[PDB]
Amino acid sequence: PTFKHESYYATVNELTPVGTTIFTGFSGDNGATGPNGQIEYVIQYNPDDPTSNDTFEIPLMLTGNIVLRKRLNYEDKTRYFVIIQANDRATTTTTLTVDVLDGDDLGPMFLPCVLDCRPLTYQAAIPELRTPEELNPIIVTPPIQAIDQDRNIQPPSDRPGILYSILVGTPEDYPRFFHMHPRTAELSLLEPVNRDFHQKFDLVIKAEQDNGHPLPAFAGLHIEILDEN
Ligand SMILES: [Ca+2]
Ligand SMILES: [Ca+2]
Ligand SMILES: [Ca+2]
Repeated sequence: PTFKHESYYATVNELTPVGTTIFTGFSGDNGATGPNGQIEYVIQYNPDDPTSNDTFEIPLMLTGNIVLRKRLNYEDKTRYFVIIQANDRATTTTTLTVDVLDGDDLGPMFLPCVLDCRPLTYQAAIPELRTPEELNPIIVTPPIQAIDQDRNIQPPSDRPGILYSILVGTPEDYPRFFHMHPRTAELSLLEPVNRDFHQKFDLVIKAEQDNGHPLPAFAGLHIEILDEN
């Protein structure tokens, strides 16, 4: 018997449940062969990839459909090589390469991340007794920014947006003075500040995915009110 292509390829999102049929590429005589309906397919141990035959399974020898037996993880292993035996009841093998696709199992992280990430506290300073027109937008060091820890969601159209907010802060009148744009994390002064009533603000900034699976990250934001001096 003789496989019809030199190689076969398949892709699988890591969120794919066990039980799912993940390859059907032998359908329509595309497997190994006048076809007789007597060629049966089996998965084999691969010295090069010992886990591969534990992870994939062929329930129906005649059909050759590969089903997923164990969960996958894009963040751990991204490529498998499955050896498929094809015997006639009247042997050859081929190699299926299964690539794992990145699924949405992680939320954002604030930048810069320095290894996981150390606690990040952003810095901003506000001169007292000046108008918002003079100061806006407030410069933050380093610039507030978060990215999805899922580094390779495909296509990009599937990628979630990121929403930024102020979860909490002290003193608690921060919302009088500060607004954060949900989509740009831009920070605006709303009113002038007098240092004799307000010296500093410690806020917790939140980044969440906008796709119903928030998985939020958090980061500090320390704002000093600078003395007119
Ligand atoms: Ca994963
Ligand atoms: Ca992922
Ligand atoms: Ca994600």
